[PDB]
Amino acid sequence: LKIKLQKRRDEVNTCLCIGLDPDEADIKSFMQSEKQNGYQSVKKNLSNSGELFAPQMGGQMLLAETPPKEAQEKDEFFYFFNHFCFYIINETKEYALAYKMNFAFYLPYGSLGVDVLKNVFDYLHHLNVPTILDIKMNDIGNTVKHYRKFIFDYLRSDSCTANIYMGTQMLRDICLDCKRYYSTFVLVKTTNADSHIFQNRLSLDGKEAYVVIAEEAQKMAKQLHLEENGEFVGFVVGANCYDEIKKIRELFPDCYILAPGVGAQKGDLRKMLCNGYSKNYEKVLINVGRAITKSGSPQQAAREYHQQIKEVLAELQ
Amino acid sequence: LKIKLQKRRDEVNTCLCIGLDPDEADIKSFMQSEKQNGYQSVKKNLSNSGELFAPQMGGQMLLAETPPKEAQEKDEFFYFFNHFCFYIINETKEYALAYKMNFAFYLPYGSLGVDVLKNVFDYLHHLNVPTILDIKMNDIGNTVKHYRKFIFDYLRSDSCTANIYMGTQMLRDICLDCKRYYSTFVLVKTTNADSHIFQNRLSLDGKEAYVVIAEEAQKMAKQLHLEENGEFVGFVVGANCYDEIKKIRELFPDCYILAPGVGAQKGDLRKMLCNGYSKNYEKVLINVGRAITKSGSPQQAAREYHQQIKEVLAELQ
Ligand SMILES: O=c1cnn([C@@H]2O[C@H](COP(=O)(O)O)[C@@H](O)[C@H]2O)c(=O)[nH]1
Ligand SMILES: O=c1cnn([C@@H]2O[C@H](COP(=O)(O)O)[C@@H](O)[C@H]2O)c(=O)[nH]1
Repeated sequence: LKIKLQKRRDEVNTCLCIGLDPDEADIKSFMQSEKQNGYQSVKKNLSNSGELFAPQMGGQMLLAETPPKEAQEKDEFFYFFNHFCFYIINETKEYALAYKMNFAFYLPYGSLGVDVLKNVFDYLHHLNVPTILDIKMNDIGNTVKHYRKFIFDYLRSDSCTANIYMGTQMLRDICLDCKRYYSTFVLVKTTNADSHIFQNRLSLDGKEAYVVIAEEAQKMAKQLHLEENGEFVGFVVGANCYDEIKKIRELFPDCYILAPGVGAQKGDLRKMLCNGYSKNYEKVLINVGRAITKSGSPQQAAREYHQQIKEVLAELQ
Repeated sequence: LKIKLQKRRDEVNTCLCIGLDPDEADIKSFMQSEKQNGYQSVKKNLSNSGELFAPQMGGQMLLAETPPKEAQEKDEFFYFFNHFCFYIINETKEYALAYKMNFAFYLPYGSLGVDVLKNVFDYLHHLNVPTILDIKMNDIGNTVKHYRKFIFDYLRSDSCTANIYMGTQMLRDICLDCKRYYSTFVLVKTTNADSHIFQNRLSLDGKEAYVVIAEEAQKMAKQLHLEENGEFVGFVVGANCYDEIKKIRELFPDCYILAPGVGAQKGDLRKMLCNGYSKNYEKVLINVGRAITKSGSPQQAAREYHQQIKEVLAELQ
């Protein structure tokens, strides 16, 4: 993955991570405008998926000459969920270092949305774009092995997010199969208003909780020999957490940071990118979800963020 | 749920929570012995599900006169996964205050296992036995709303587990829809060997992290008015965490504790139940998974735990 991200970086010249978190309004509204416009976006998905992608879950109906009928409410919902996702990808992939799919959004409909999630990850695997499953997964080792099978065997994700409140020994079961190695990003500092209550107010020997968490995480990453095997344990540090992103880059010059919170949550892209800067700029993934997926034009949204990042990285070079 | 658990308690006279975490060996081995024995357990599932349960996901094939053929590898796997789960339930439900299903185990096979999970929760809803989804879910409010829809709308779970490293404001989006209220158990102290590294070594003003987490959690539970609305925020406290379970019961006399770690993980049932005792004994859910699901006789395993708990509660009365 370290090589995969470096190669991708040099190809798209950005650290923009597109967040794909489709909610019911997004899907319903996309269906609505596709019905009205004669399925323009669907037709683009069918031609522009190059060699062309064949969805494994309901591939025939998704690739069909005519969409499902409205009487088939479930099928219709599945059809437009998949094509909404495919559309966001095709519109934005030229500007994307990675995509991060938040698991929560693919669950409210039962198995239906997991088949969609499978199709999304498979398509991105087909395109070879770096992938993140945002799951903030955590449990005891034996249970975590089963999360690993879902994330890394079934979805074939490049990485996921993980919550290490339980301890770092958990990393041994998510990041290794002895022979296969996988990357994860651990929650360090989060974007929500009250994140300071445990992440900053708790401490050990003068060091804030988030620092203790980062330090113990890298101690374990080294014990696991991930980096010798092309993989890493990175850090989720909120785009509005300017002090913490600075601190984390200071203490761990070569770490990989995943930074959500720009756009919908009003994080200061320039302030955060300056604070968390690495010349190896795939080491700050700036995640933007709703500011792209809910915009009038996701392509232009993506392009705008691509340009702003380009401009800030020029300032910093 | 407080009333539901009290009523269930008086009916089964225990605080035993059965863990249903089926791994691939469990399913394969159950299929194997059902093929050999002429599908005895399946036949019991079909007669003893009372009025009889009709699975919503693949109900016809599950209720069928003859199982799927071996050529249909996926269908066959789904069939024996569901019937393994149904079998553990029918064998143990007389001894169970609740069942806790760990989400991880229903994921490695994609949508297939989520349909199974749906069938399990629906059957338990049909039987009206209290349910817990063990997911240790955590994210920002907007994302958490979608986890709530899965857990509480789709699965119709009575409760779930939650990880509040991010903060307690998250509880507002998992425990409330303003008008509907739901129960959750937050991770306080976990069973893994290295759980002390953050849960005990981090502190604020003399108080260990796990205590700060419990205190802030109940502050929020009160702000949310859950208990006036029949619901609660409980605590996950490991069965091997004797000191912490004592401390938590001391500080919060009326809290609900979910205590895994007895059986496979060798937690001291008597030591933990004594330390965490409430006369309202649904307030210590003693979870036992593998010690029941991997035993030669889950019915007898369950019965043994039921008796030990009965005996310890007599000591304590
Ligand atoms: O501290 C964090 C950690 N994770 N996320 C996740 O990153 C995404 C942000 O999306 P947005 O750009 O639509 O706000 C969502 O998937 C959210 O769950 C955050 O927003 N903040
Ligand atoms: O501190 C914790 C928290 N959760 N669990 C969960 O409780 C169950 C224990 O199952 P067992 O009885 O098979 O060990 C599993 O679902 C596991 O993920 C623990 O074991 N320990």
